[PDB]
Amino acid sequence: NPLFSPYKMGKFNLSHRVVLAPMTRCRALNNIPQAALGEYYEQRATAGGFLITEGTMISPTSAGFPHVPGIFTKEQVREWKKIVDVVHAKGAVIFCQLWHVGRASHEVYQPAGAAPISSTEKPISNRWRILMPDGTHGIYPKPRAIGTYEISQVVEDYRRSALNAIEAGFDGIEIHGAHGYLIDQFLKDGINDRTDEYGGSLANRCKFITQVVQAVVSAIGADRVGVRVSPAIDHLDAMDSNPLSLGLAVVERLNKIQLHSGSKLAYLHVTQPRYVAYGQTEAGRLGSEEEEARLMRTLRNAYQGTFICSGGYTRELGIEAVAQGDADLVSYGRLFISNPDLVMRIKLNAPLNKPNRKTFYTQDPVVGYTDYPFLQ
Amino acid sequence: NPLFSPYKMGKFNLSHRVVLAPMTRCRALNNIPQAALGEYYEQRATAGGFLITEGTMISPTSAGFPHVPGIFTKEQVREWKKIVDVVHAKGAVIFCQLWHVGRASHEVYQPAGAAPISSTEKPISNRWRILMPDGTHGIYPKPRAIGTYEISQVVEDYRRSALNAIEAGFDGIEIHGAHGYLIDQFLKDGINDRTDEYGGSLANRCKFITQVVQAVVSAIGADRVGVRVSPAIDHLDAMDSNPLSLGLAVVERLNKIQLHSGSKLAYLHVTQPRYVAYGQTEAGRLGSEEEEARLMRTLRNAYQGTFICSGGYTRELGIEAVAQGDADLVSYGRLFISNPDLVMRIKLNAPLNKPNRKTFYTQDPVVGYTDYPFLQ
Ligand SMILES: Cc1cc2nc3c(=O)[nH]c(=O)nc-3n(C[C@H](O)[C@H](O)[C@H](O)COP(=O)(O)O)c2cc1C
Ligand SMILES: Cc1cc2nc3c(=O)[nH]c(=O)nc-3n(C[C@H](O)[C@H](O)[C@H](O)COP(=O)(O)O)c2cc1C
Repeated sequence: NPLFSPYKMGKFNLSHRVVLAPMTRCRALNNIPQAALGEYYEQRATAGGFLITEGTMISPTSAGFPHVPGIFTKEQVREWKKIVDVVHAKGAVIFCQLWHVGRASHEVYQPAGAAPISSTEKPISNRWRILMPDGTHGIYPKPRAIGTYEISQVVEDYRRSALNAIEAGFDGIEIHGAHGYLIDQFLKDGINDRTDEYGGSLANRCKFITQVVQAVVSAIGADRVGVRVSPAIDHLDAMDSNPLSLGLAVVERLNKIQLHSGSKLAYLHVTQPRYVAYGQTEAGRLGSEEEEARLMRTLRNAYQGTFICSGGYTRELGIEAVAQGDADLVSYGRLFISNPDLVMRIKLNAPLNKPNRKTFYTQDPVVGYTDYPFLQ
Repeated sequence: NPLFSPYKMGKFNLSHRVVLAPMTRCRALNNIPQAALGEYYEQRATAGGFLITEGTMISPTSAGFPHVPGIFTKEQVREWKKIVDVVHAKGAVIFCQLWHVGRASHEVYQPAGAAPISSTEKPISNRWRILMPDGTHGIYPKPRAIGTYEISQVVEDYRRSALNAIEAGFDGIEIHGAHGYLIDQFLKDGINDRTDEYGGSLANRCKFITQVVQAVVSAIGADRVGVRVSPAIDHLDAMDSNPLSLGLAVVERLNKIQLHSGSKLAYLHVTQPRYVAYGQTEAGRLGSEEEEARLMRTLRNAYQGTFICSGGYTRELGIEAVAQGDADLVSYGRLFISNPDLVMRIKLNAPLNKPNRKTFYTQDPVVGYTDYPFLQ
């Protein structure tokens, strides 16, 4: 089983290739990590296994979901340390994902009633909604296109949060640069309509992620930094005219940060598009799944380092990704929600619990969170 | 179950509201309807049920898929008659969809390797592919822009094909005016860059569809003519700057044809964009379809007659569409591919077979065509 062949990720001797993908679950009441998160991550931790935490706030204004943890206050750092300790007790490696949602926010998640920040003034279109604290779905407001001088302040929020993650004992951080959130709002030319130095050419649109990555690398070292992107994705109106061109520009700048830093990053983490659009048309799907495979393998061959693939993976698709050399590590999300011992189950090819979508984002510290059964 | 309320479509007393949507399947080898088509439509026919055939060529220049049937020769009429006879023997109503692909073709599909015809010289871009006869995907080429006299010849091709369909025994015809094919290449201001009386204003862009519909109405009668459009679907680079305005402008012209002809069309058939809610993303399952639903309801409210909705419909969505008054009839494509007895399965709320996209457009007369199983 290729998934259980060991993998060296930097200084990390991983015993298997099954990774816990970062997943928002909204159990961090009032944005402070809770003991429930400890039991949750403890359940999924394995000897030599890699975990990535839920997206975590870098500033008071950076959230777009309820009860997501932060790591911008000293109190949050203190509570994360307790979670990290129990994961390390089980011998696992754990990175904290740093998450700014940008224009994907709401007045209820904005402490000063300010408009959410972004590259653009364009709002998320009406077919997307936000989760409200009462469980209802809300409308995304109009964001504010931030000026040049404001870029550095947000970059600084990543740096201070990265230092805070290290203070809490995390083995590293992951930059959430995917899925139409703040960093992806600069990357994608379907969102980024700016005319200043952060807009226009591929090089200009890549400046924000480059400056974010360089700041956290200069703060905690390249070996403790992973980066997540999704060049091709249908999420929150993030589309690009040439996803392949965009992906290789990001890879080329990441490769260059490694060259000048003299150390590789922890990894590149890329979401599988899993294109299913225009399925009701005559020609909309012709050659789509072939374009998608080419996208991923082209990025993988170009990136000089560890490659993690994510999105719609199953036990069979994960085996084949590693077997064909398509990725070094495979992260699982939904199956890891409902199977605390997904790693063991994948080893044994056991039956897999089915996830209950209804409790993905509810606030109960147990129900839908820690009461999915182990193998008996 | 509102889908099994009877519906009166003109003279036709339909016993239920589940419609077979028109679907290209490429089993009509060398453009001649085959016996396999008779078995396929017979499997799906029900007493009082309405069927619409796959897109059918109106001329040697109208195809952009391999082995699609024509109805522009007498040999084709004779073979279609056998299929119509077995469908009528089961008590179903059947219309033949008349299809010209315009610029969505390739030299391999054109007489003497000629360029495809269109409103414009602009090609479909390389984000779309054409299916080639050998099963690979090819590149759409530059079309030739036709002038006023040749437009009138294409209109006559529609008229002659409509007469041929009646000669074969069809209950009527459907004009394929959707999905970025020839008529939509005149409708959509993202495609139509003409400056003559067929380009520019909404009125000019609607001239071609009005001419086509008027010509067939005057040949066989409005009661035997249905019209299909998709103002909000941008398949094959067919975008309009104001889809709802374009949709209402088309509806206006159809209402006017009906008043001047003194009788209603069989129906207006509209395919709507349908956005798959991705489960792998943070907010994919929080989406809203309200905006697309309001577009469809506004077109239906504006049109004086029978409305067929299509695009991503399920059992539950079809029930809701009829129950809320949003449509009179609901057409199903992909689920009708894999469920020959889809009508009965929806009536009983039975499980549905999954369709296999790999055999949507292959040539076998059985495999992936007639060997999907009935309820047992
Ligand atoms: C409930 C849920 C929450 C998620 N939260 C995040 C997140 O906070 N940050 C992130 O980068 N991806 C997030 N994702 C995407 C996952 O990390 C992962 O890419 C996806 O679940 C993998 O596909 P799979 O569920 O088929 O395994 C989330 C996915 C789900 C289903
Ligand atoms: C394989 C396939 C072939 C199709 N061929 C045609 C066609 O020839 N003419 C047409 O107007 N629409 C065609 N369509 C679109 C369907 O008529 C219909 O609008 C769509 O399939 C409905 O969505 P559903 O599959 O979710 O039911 C086709 C769709 C598919 C999947």
